[PDB]
Amino acid sequence: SYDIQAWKKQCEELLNLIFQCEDSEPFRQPVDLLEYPDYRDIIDTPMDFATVRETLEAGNYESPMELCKDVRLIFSNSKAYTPSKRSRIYSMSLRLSAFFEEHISSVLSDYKSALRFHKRN
Ligand SMILES: COc1ccc(C)cc1NC(=O)N1CCN(C(=O)c2ccco2)CC1
Repeated sequence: SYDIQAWKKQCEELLNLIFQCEDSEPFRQPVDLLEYPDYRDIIDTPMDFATVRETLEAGNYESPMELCKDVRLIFSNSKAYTPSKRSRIYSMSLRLSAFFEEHISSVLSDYKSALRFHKRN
């Protein structure tokens, strides 16, 4: 299964499934500084799923590893900002992260396999 480009549509479909999850709603759009005015004191690099989708559609990811790094930043930002590991929004982040990791595993493996096949000779 050695298509070097297949990861892009596979990531588009996974982002579609994440946008259907009720657990994504806090992470769809960049955090609101008016409601969370200390947010940028704690978080150096904001990230959200609309930015990830736009970066993918613009043709500004070279690999699914780069996309996976930006999605993992959404989750590390939620863990760094939570005032409590028992909070609603952080709790939603941990369920969404498990879902994402379960689905992205084979996208990464297939891409890396396809690049090794390309370099086989
Ligand atoms: C309902 O969400 C929205 C609706 C509409 C907009 C425009 C933004 C948000 N996100 C938003 O306000 N967030 C709060 C701060 N975050 C955290 O990860 C976190 C951990 C513990 C408390 O917050 C990111 C998500």
